[PDB]
Amino acid sequence: NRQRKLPEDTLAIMEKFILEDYETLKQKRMWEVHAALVRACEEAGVIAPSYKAFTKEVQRRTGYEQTKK
DNA sequence: CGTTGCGGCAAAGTTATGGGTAAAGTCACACGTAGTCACCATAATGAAATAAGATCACTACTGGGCAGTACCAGACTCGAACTGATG
Repeated sequence: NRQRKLPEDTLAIMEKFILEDYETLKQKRMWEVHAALVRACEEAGVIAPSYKAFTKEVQRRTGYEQTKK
């Protein structure tokens, strides 16, 4: 079952937050960025992904680009 | 007719994949990361020096005029004397 179980708006928001609040010149930890994402999701009325989902997708962005950013 | 092998049908069984939730791990807080030669071109004087220029001193060459001399008359001026009118 490769179908994504999260709603599309939840994806888009979490993509945006991983892009613009984690890979940034601050070296923020994953817990704080997840908390900010959850706060934004609760403002937007969408489903907030769990912390394990955040860590797993962050683990999908590893390599050169993230280490450089 | 009965038996036997074969094949369709539809649960049922097995892997796989992307989610959530408690719970075992993981690791930094322990004063500390910035810090230091090496590098060769450009401005930038200040000195070193210029290359020509400026003036002195001497040597030789060549224009060339001034104080003084001299004659041949022409012409005005006037001693000295002559001579005529006169009161």
